[PDB]
Amino acid sequence: GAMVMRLGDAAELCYNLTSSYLQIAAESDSIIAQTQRAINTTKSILINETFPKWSPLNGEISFSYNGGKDCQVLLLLYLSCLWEYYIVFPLTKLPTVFIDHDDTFKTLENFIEETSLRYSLSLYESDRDKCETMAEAFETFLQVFPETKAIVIGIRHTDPFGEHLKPIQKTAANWPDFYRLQPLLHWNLANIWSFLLYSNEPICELYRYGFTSLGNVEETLPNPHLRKDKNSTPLKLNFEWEIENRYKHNEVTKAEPIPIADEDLVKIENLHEDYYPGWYLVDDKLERAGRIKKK
Ligand SMILES: OC[C@H]1O[C@@H](O)[C@H](O)[C@@H](O)[C@@H]1O
Ligand SMILES: [Cl-]
Repeated sequence: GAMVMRLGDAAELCYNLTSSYLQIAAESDSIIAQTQRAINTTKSILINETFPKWSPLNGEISFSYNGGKDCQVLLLLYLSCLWEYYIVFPLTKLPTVFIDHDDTFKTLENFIEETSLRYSLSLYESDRDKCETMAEAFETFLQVFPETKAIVIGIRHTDPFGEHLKPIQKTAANWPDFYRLQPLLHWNLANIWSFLLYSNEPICELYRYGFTSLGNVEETLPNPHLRKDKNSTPLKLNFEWEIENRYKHNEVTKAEPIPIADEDLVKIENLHEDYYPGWYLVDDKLERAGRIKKK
């Protein structure tokens, strides 16, 4: 039982849940309203600024997907926009690129594979056993796919190296030559959680265990700001409505969380502490707080 959707069905599903999110009744000072505004900006970037210039069909656009929450939100919106642009289906699998590393969480590896099957992506993975820079990995990716003109990148202004980015932007001089398409820059952490929880799509289950940012296995811990302690003020949930009223699937689109990898549960159990899930954090400045101390 691996949930598989043909690409067209996946795109239609994402259009429907995104449209449904946009129809949520919310007050003007709410996280949900702000997320609706962020969705509309993302849609404009893709439908108005991107697709008229580069084809998402003929190989001109590839999607950089690393299984994390930002990439996942962006993929859902990208699929929604493919449906909206072309219908509102000419493609069997969507070209996707993952830069793999030897210190990636096993649960994240599993999730990338699961989601590649779920959304009928055509996954290319760089070689995790090659010692090389990201630019080098993409240079090899361009040699395999020389038709690529632009790459969709799930990154936010609050992320490291996010400050001086724009929605459409050529790569650095030491990269292969393509346009970076960066339609998620204006999203905040709270918007990410709101949309992702409402979508009722499977997400990387590490977030459920207190992780807020998935760095590498050696550095990354559950966020200490989410550690449960009788002597700390309990944390309040900002996404109760989204969870309780999350998008209802049909028979063609049913979903289930996949449990974390055994090796990751062992690492979590060894901490002898419990954490609120990642969506109890909404402060962007503390997103990467869960880290091993280094000099
Ligand atoms: O304007 C950005 C891009 O738009 C595309 O439709 C053109 O074919 C490219 O030559 C150009 O770089
Ligand atoms: Cl993350």
